[PDB]
Amino acid sequence: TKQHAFTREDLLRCSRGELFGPGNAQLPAPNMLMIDRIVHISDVGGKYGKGELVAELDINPDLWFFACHFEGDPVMPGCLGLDAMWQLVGFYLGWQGNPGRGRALGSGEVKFFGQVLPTAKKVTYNIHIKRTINLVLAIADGTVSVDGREIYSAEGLRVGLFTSTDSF
Amino acid sequence: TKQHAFTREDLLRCSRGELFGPGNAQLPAPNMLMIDRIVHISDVGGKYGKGELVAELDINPDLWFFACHFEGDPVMPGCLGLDAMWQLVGFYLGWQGNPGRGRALGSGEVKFFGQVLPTAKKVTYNIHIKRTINRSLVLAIADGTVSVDGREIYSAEGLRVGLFTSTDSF
Ligand SMILES: CC(=O)NCCc1ccc(S(N)(=O)=O)cc1
Repeated sequence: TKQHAFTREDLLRCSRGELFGPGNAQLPAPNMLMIDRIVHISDVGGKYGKGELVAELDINPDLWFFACHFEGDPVMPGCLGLDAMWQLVGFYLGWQGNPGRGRALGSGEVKFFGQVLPTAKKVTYNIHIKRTINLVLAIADGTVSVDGREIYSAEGLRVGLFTSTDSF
Repeated sequence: TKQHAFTREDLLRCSRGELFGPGNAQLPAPNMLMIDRIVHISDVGGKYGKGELVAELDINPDLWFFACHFEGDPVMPGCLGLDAMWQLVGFYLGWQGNPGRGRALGSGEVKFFGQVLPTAKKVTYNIHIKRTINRSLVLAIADGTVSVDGREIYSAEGLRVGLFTSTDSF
């Protein structure tokens, strides 16, 4: 709960276990990492008064998922945009100083009503923390947007921290 | 609606547009493809009388996602297991002979209550078709489970996939 913005290099440090420390929350490394930068994170304000994350992924035509998904119909997988939102809620719990390794526990309603094409410039994630239950877990609502346009929503994103993940 | 099982080589042909034809449903190619084989597909019977899919992914410690998810703590991303279930509902709509390209529309409740480690042998997907809507838009609603080595680890209610003769809405 010191830094309120993180750079790509900060996020790669996190993926190595070197931001929050060994045994604590880690972002995935490439090619599962679906965030370039966290432009803002806070534990106050947001839609519910329990904090907010705003993060960005830069798009170019050469990103790996465009060639295989699908052949002659390139589109960013919806599952990876949803994953970015789980990734961010895990980051939030680690950023708050809780111990242990992140697992996605699932979500309420998810809706896809738009897409990320290879001609897009930038994906923005808006995450509104709804509740932290202190085993340690966060509930959040999120949206995925591409160059200003909302395309995906998730209600009741759930992520937990595990001080032993072997009971799972 | 002749063939009730598909090999990995059949799924790759699908990913090239060569199973259902150009402009119709497509599986992803590697490395977004999360299915090795469709063991069973049918459009009658099943939990709701609209058929079922059973499909498998072989697990080994070298699958790409274990190295980066996470360093020192390898676990199959839950989002890829969910994605396999959306890809299977898309496949079903194609296999029924509907035209157009597939897009996932989303899900009701998803629960992850176990995990796939790099020491596992096989992931199995069970998809129960609940409803197909054949109006202005071709749509399927389904329930799904992901299991690893016999144990149920994920559930999804109200998986929704559509076929688009033009995906220009999105
Ligand atoms: C096999 C088939 O028709 N697939 C199309 C359905 C389909 C499934 C998943 C996604 S995603 N990864 O963008 O969430 C898109 C389309």
